[PDB]
Amino acid sequence: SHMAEIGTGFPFDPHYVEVLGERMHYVDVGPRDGTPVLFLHGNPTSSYVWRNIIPHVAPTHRCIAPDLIGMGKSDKPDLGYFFDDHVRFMDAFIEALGLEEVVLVIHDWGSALGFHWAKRNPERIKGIAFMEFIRPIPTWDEWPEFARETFQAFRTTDVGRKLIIDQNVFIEGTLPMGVVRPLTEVEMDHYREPFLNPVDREPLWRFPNELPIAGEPANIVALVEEYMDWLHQSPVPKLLFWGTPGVLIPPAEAARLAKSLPNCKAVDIGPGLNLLQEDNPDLIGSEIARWLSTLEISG
Amino acid sequence: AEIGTGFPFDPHYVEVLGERMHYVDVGPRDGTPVLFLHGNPTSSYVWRNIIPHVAPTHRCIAPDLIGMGKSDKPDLGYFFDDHVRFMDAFIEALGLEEVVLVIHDWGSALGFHWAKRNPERIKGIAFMEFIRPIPTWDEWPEFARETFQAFRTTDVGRKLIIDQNVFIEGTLPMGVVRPLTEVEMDHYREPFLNPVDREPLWRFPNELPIAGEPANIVALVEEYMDWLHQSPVPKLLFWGTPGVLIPPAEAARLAKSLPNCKAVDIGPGLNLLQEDNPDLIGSEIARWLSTLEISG
Ligand code: NA
Ligand code: NA
Ligand code: NA
Ligand code: NA
Ligand code: NA
Ligand code: NA
Repeated sequence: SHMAEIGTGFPFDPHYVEVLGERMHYVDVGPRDGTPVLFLHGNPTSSYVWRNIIPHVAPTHRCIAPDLIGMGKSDKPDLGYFFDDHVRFMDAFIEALGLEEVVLVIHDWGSALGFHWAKRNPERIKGIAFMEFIRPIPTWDEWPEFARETFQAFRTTDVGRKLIIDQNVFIEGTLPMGVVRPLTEVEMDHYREPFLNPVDREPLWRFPNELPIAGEPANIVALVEEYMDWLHQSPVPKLLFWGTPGVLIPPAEAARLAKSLPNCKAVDIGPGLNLLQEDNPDLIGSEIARWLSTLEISG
Repeated sequence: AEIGTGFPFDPHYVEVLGERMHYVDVGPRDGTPVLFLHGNPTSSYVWRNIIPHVAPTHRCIAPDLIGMGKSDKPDLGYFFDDHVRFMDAFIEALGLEEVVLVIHDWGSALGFHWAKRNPERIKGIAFMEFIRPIPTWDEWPEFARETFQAFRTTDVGRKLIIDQNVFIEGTLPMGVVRPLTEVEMDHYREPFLNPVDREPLWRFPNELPIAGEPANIVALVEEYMDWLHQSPVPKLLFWGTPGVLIPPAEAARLAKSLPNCKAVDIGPGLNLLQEDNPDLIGSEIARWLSTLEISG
C-alpha cells in the first residue's frame, strides 16, 4: 500500500507568549483539561515539522508546539544561541503556559531540550516519544559518511560561517539531506521563511558547533551524558522512532536502545534520515496516538 | 597614600571560543598564579593598585570579562551563563592548573562557581562585596533600592542603563566612598562609549538573585555558598562600612561560619573596596599568600 499525500499546509492558529522579555510563537490545539503533549523541534526546523503529526494527536490530547527562540516565528534577540540560551527560554516557555505534568515528543536539538528538562523535572514527565536525538558521538566514524565532511566544515573556523550564515547551506543543503523524499517548493519556502536575512542564521551555525562530537564541546558532552544516564535508569514510558539509514541514530543504535532503555518501544518508520516526520508522518502520528492511550494520563 | 590612576600594563590577548579576551599578565611564571576577577561595571582597571603588591612574588592574571574592558563584544545576551562559558574557556586557554582567586561582585559569582566545580584546583580565595542570595528587597541598601528595582523594571531599566549610561555615570561612583577622579572615570567609561555595548551592564543587575528571581541564578548561587561553607580552602574576606552587597554584620558572621576564613576591615567602603583602600587589600593579600601551601 501507499502513504497518504503529505500535507504542505500549516492550518494552525498562531499564538505568542512573552518569555523573558521576548515573544515565542507556538501552536496550541486540542482539549485543555488533560495532560499536554509538548512537541519540540530542532535544527533547522520549526513547529512546521510537526504539522502532519499533530492532527493524529489533537483529537484526544492537547498539542503544544513552540518555535525555539531565534527560530520559526519566535523573536530573534541578539544571543549566541548556545544550548544554554535555548534551555533558558524553553524552561521559561513551559512555566509561562503554567504546564505541570507533560508528555514530550522531541526531535534533534529539541530532544536535548526535552531530555535535559525531564532529568531536572522527573516528577513532571509522563512519557517521552523521541527520534533522531542528540547523544554523544565519540568519534567522527560514528557520524554518517555522507555528512562527515560537511559537519566537519560547519565546525571549522571561518569556513562554517561562510557556508551556514552567508550561503544558507543548512537550509538549502543540510535540510534536504535530512529527508529521504524530496521536499516540495512550498515546504522549502516554509522552512526558509525565518532565515531570509543572513543575520538571523546564528542558531543554524551554533547548533552544529554544540553537537557532542569527539569530546567537544566538553560541557555539552557532560550534559548529554547526564541525561542519557538518567534515561537509561528511568521507568518513564518511552517511544523511539527510527529509520534507515538515519543520521544521529543508525538502525544498530536504535536496536541497542530498544533493550537498554527501560519501558521502551521502538518503531521502524522505513527509509529515513533526520526529519523522520517528513518521511512517514502518518506512522509516527498514529503510533504516538496509540501509545498515549496506554499512558497514565487523561487528566 | 595617593591612589594611582594609571594602568601601566601591557595588553595580553587570548582567543576564547572564537572571540578575543584581554587580560593583564605580570609576574613570574614559575609558581601558582593569582587570578583576579572583576564585576559590574568595571574591568581589570579595578585591580590596578592591588596587583603591584602581589606581582613581585606571584603571577597576576586579570582578565576583562567578555563584553567588557578591552575584551571583544560579541552579540550575546550577556547572561551569567555567557560569562561562565567564556571564563571557563579563558582559564583553560591559559593552561592554568591550580590557582588562587581574588574576586569581587559578579567576579565572585564566577570565581565561586568555578571553584565549586574545580575543588582540587583552588588553593585560596580572597573575596569582597560578593554575590549571595537576597531573599527580600529589605536586605538591599535603601540608598540603592528604588534604583535597582528600576534597573529590573521592563523598559525603564534599559532607558537608564543603556540609553543614559547610569551604571557608569551614577552607580559606579556611588559605589566608591572617596571621589573617583575624572581620569579614573574616563578609564571606566572607555568600553561603553557606544550605547549598544552597554548590554552586559543591564543584564547583570537583571541576573542578581533577589526575592527568588531569576530562580536559576538563585539555585546556582545557593550551591556555591553551600560549597564555600563546606570547603576547607583558605579564605580571606575583605569588607567595609556600610558595604553595598555585604553589610558588616553579615561579613563578620561569615568570617566565623566559613571554615578557614580571615576577615579584614578596610574602613569605610561601599562596593568597589579596591578604590577606597587598595594598599590594605593588596598588602594583606600578599601576606596571606605567603602563608598558603602553594607551589612555589
Ligand atoms: Na493554512
Ligand atoms: Na570543550
Ligand atoms: Na605583561
Ligand atoms: Na547615591
Ligand atoms: Na565616588
Ligand atoms: Na525565575
